[PDB]
Amino acid sequence: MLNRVVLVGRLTKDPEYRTTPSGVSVATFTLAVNRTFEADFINCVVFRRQADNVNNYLSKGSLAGVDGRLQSRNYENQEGRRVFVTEVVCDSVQFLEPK
Amino acid sequence: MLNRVVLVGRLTKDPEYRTTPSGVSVATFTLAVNRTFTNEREADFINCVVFRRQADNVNNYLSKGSLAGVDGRLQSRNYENQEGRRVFVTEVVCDSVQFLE
Amino acid sequence: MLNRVVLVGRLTKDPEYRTTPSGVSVATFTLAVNRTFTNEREADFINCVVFRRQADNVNNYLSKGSLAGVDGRLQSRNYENQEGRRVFVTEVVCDSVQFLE
Amino acid sequence: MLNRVVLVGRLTKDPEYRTTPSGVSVATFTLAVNRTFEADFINCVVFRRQADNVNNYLSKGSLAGVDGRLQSRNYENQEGRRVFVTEVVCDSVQFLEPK
Repeated sequence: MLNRVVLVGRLTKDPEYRTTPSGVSVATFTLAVNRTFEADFINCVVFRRQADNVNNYLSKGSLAGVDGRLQSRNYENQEGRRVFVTEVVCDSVQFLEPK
Repeated sequence: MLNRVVLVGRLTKDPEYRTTPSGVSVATFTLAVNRTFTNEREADFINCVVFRRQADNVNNYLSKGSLAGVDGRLQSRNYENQEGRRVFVTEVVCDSVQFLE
Repeated sequence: MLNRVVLVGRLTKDPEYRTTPSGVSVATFTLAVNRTFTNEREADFINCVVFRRQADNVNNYLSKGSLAGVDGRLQSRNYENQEGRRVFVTEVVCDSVQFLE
Repeated sequence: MLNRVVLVGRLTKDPEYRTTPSGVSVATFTLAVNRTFEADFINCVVFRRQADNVNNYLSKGSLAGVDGRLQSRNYENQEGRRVFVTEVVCDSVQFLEPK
């Protein structure tokens, strides 16, 4: 079934590396995406070596584009509370501000 | 900037439909969207919200298991629950919902 | 940069299906996509192309009038026709096609 | 039915104004959109006063984002040849390079 999300926004902080529960390495970052009418704060996840591009080319405040799909998941946090999240899993990340 | 979501999936339950005392219709539903990649195929469960005439239409025509398309924007919001914990919410706010069955 | 198209519509004709002598499957079809805005409602007619296993699937399951979803990219190309005129082509190259019926 | 296209690219030339066959005024421009693997050249159309934003903020080479729908149409050109086109009709245009 169809599942596509496209965003352009600015990173709220420097990107990071994490490993998924299965031991898969990813890059993560949060985009502040301005509305056309205020902003939304969207957590993005990048698999494969694109994670290295993300962690080297992007920093806090960088403009980035993402083309990906929405994925849901949940987990129990440190305090023992179940957190439910919806994240953008990136098919590609575009570095719109190279200089 | 840019913020666009397009999904096709099936509602997990009958939509929930209410009218604020101000008169704005609101409908919510969760879209189950099967993945194309083959884990064994899993699904994602996306919480959707729609307003006004689109919400009226959703209530009149969609139910549990209905196939639907949504065209919308990803929105985040924050709230404090009754236990005092800050809860972060991500939802798709639908500009339109298409009835595919 | 970014280039993403998502459509849901009905095929105007049976897909056309061929295999290059190199062995790559190719399917083409035109998607009729009804407009949401009310002119009297009109439709847009988008030429789609798909390759490899997706093309095989399109040939096996889709026909004239079938409801389908496409997830893809807009591509432009140029050609000279037999009368010597340069023809500009815009097509959707499909990353996947979903069968909605 | 669903019909959505999202692009980021650079204008190939300065934007223009045109009026449709029914006398409706629009802005037009062409985006060069790089591929992730070369570019595609996509004609965009903007209705309403957003046409004025487009013709003042964007110029040749400007980075722009568009969120819109694909529309088909055809017409007979000057030489009397029927031309078939598919254009992006913009719900919004994002001016990604303000400075």
